[PDB]
Amino acid sequence: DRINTVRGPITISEVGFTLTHEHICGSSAGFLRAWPEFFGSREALVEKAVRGLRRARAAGVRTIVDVSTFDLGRDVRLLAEVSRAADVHIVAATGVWLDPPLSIRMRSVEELTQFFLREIQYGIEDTGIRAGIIKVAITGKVTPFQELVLRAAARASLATGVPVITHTAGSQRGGEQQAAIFESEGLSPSRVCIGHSDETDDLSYLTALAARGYLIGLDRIPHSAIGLEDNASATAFMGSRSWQTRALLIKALIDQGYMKQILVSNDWLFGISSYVTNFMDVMDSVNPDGMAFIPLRVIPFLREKGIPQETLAGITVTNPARFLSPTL
Amino acid sequence: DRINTVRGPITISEVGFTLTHEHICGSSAGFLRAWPEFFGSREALVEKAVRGLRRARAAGVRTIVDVSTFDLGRDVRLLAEVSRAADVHIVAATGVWLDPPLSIRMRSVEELTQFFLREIQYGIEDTGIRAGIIKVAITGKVTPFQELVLRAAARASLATGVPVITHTAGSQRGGEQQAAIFESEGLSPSRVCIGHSDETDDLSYLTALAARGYLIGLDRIPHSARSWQTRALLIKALIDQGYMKQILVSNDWLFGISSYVTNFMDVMDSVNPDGMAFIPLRVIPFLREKGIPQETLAGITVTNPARFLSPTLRAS
Ligand SMILES: [Cl-]
Ligand SMILES: [Cl-]
Ligand SMILES: [Gd+3]
Repeated sequence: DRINTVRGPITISEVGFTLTHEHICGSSAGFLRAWPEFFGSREALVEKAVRGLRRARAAGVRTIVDVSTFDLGRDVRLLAEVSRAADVHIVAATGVWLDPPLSIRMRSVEELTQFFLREIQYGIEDTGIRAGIIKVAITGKVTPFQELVLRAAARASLATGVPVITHTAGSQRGGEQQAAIFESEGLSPSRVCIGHSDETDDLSYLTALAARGYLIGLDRIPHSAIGLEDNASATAFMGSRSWQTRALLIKALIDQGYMKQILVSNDWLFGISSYVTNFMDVMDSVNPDGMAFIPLRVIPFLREKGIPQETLAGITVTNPARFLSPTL
Repeated sequence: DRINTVRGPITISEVGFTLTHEHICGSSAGFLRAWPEFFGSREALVEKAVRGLRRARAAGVRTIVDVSTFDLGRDVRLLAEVSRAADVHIVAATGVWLDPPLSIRMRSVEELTQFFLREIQYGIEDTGIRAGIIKVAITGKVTPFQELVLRAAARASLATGVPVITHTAGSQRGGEQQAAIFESEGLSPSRVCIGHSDETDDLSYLTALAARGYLIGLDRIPHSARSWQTRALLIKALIDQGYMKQILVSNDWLFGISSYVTNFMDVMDSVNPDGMAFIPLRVIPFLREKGIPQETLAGITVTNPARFLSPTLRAS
């Protein structure tokens, strides 16, 4: 019914303009607590995230989905502190990303299902903060362990109504292999977002998934290493396609009649330790607008290309609310 | 020169009989906090650890070294609670084991040095508990990343005087690889224990390391599950070569484990019900029956660990 946030449950009407694929910090389990000075200090990270989220709020953002899992270093007390000080809703996540420690990757599908249910139904750690989404990541061809994760995600979603968001690393696609596993578990496509789908220009691929009822996450819009060709780490992380090319996939799916299947986001963050040192400075140099990039740059761009305001409000308000509202 | 424990600094005279390579829990960073029910509950893990440490204390143990690193799920607040309840000193560790997350394995040698120094000089997380040892694990062939870890460990040891303990996973030898890297950095062998050394029968290899000044960690004795007596006889063999001062003995035990198959703890407990008391209850009497004097046993279990753990920036 209602949606669980790091400040507690909110009604669908309170969700508002939502960014569906974000993070406060991209890290590893326990790392922010063990080496906060990697980020300058915990206090500096909080300050930067609060300033950044307040800017996004000024630009109209009301809710973000922090898809950070246990193994991406999710620190729900950090999310709570930042959500409260920025006065922006944050939905927390369960699931498994691409760096599970042994205590996770040795677990069975039944064990993973119980872990996800604990975080959704009881709370994360000892905080009582409950997850409102399940995040899964796969590599190219689904590994045996990643199939266990996808199946446990489907089983937790069916038990709680909470949605699933995915992405594929190092491959421009992946959604068709994921969708096959999800449907083999009886999961409705309307509970699944195929994330980072703006990494490809394969419109046939995107349209076919949308036509099955999947949500299409065009959610890395500002990521572009154009101009940073001499930084190989930036190219591998952000790609060589312009943000306008990513944004025009939004227009293309609208033009095909699938406005209701689109979710949009920046895939931003305010600190990152899981990649090369000081990569946050590289991303900040490419997109000083941070999480405000979507409302400030992409929305007017799509308006200039003729998309009605009503259609954009449906994509940024109505679709995420339908997605996040628990449904089974 | 005092030794840092999870309850603060203690003097050498308080260290007593020490188990130099142990764990309370073998896990992953953040896992005990995120899924305590995997262990039944946090309270159940505490109660089991306290009973196990009280049993070891009644067999004479006064200090354990918990060599669990960040990536093995070290929870220093758990260690502190168990140490207080059982009245057994616990020395905590920094370093890197075999499962570093991206935030660790993307780091440079200079960054890893700073991380170890933070945990030794300032404290672990926000607790003020300082590490008293650096643990490094490697695999058969040292990987490029493992070499960075070994060099960072040497640099942190040289800056603080705390010792380093290492082992090689998947090869009965391998100490030569670490020794060459450590010496290239200027680290004294007297600051280094080559652990899991009871996993080889090649006594010539252990003797050659002992002759270079390394400490020999005969610390997986009950993991035979090869008999434990044959492993324990390596202790007598090294004594008879004249290297009693270079021997450290332990169990490499723990009271919960999540980093392998589910219920592996039950397998472990079935083969060694003595837990951490295996060394004092089985190995020490066995060596005494084989004619090792009391004074030599006390040297190995009291004098050697205190010499090893006492921060020493300059070797004799
Ligand atoms: Cl992610
Ligand atoms: Cl270890
Ligand atoms: Gd061990």
